[PDB]
Parts: sequence; structure tokens; C-alpha cells
Amino acid sequence: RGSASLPACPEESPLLVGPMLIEFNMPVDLELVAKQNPNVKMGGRYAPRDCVSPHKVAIIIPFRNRQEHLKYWLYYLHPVLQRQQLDYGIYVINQAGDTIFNRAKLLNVGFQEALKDYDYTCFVFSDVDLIPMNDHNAYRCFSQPRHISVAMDKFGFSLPYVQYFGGVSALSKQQFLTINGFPNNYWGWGGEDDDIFNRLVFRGMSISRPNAVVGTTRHIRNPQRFDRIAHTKETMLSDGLNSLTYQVLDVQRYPLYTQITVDIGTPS
Repeated sequence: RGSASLPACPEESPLLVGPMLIEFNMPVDLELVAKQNPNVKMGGRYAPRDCVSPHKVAIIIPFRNRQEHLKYWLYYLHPVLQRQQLDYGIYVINQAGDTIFNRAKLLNVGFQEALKDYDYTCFVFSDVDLIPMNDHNAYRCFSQPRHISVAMDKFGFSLPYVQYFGGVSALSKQQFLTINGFPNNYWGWGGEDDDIFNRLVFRGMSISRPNAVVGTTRHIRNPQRFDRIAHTKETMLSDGLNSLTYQVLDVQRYPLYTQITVDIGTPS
């Protein structure tokens, strides 16, 4: 007998089911999704009741006018994240306006704003249109920067090239800070993920990946390696989290996610 703390959650969750059937041909009603996921709290926050997870994860989704894709993302990922026993929150970073979309800058915004809410220590950066096909593909951080979407159906279930880091990735707070976050000036130029990969390598990090069999993803309807090595080395410490500027225009907590609408400026 005696007062005692809740145990850490196990290394691997015993709740995982493995393969999942992913389809995008039926309607989704978020009110029904919330009712089927009653343990997910306002703003799309969840943590296990019976154990403490070492994975305090902010899932950051760059976004603009793709509500149907987001509804599928929520419908599929909330059950998966709870089965993975993560202490997580969902952040949809909505780019205000009509100017060119800037994926990497919105991801940086997500890192900085999610930290205002809670002491997250792991960050998953996910396009809104990528859904995992196996729940053994952990949505959390590892000893090295994690590439999650490693075998995408749109690329024939094969990695485009070994240095490809697009789609869905995860970086611990330490990993993200040491590369000064992501570049802010990729205004649809292409290759922002290759720049991120170059930053990680320059800092001595490598890429961790799940086994490809469980790393498969479906895309809701072959890239090549843009080169920028010298450029990334030149600019990574002066363009990134330290130089990030934006204005928060709206913050909405919905039952299944927090949506932060931001004005990130225009190409300079």
C-alpha cells in the first residue's frame, strides 16, 4: 500500500491494430467524429488516462481552404493518435489571404504558437492530405529527426530518393531548435524539404524512418532532389525561427483541433 504515480506508457502501445483501410469516398461529419472520440478535449487535445506518455506532441498542419481534406485527416488520425497513447494536440495553421502558399513558414508558426499553449517536446509536421495506412507508424519523435511518410501511394510506395523529407516528419524540440527551424522564404519555389534535410545534416543529424511496410501512406487527391546545399549552409542560421515574423488574426478552438489563422506576409 502507498500513494504512487501513474506508470509511464509502454514503449509500444498494446492497442495498435496495424493495417487500416483508408478511403476518401464517403462524407465526414465532425460532430459525429467528436462523439466517437469523446476523450479528445477542446482544441483537439488528448492524453492517456492510465499512463503518462513521454511523447508530448504538437501536430502541425499547414493549411488553406481544404476543409474536406481536413475532415478526412481528423476522422482517420484521432483514433490512431489515441491508440498510440500520445499526449497530443492538433494545430491547423491557416494562411490568411490569397498570396502564394508557404508551407515551411506556416510550420514554423505552428511550432512557436503550439509552445504558447503547452510544453510540447515533439513536433509532427504533416500535410493535411496524407493519411497513414498502418498504426505501427509512430507519430512522435526519435533519437534522430523522423521521416514518417516513407512509402507514399502517389510515389508507388517508394521513397523518391534517400534524402527525401517531405510529407510528414517529426522533430523533437531540441532537433528543431538546433537547425533554427525551417526556412521562411520558400514561397512555392519547391525544395523547402530538401533545405530542411540539408540543415539536419549540417548539424550532424541523420534521418530515422519506420520500416517501410508500416510506413505506407495514402494521399487525398516522382519528386527530385532540388539542390541548395551551399545556400542552406549560408542562410540557415539567419533565416528560420529567429527571423520568423507573422501576425495572428484568429485563434479558434474547435472540439477536434485548434485553428490559428495567420498573416505570414508576401514574397520579399
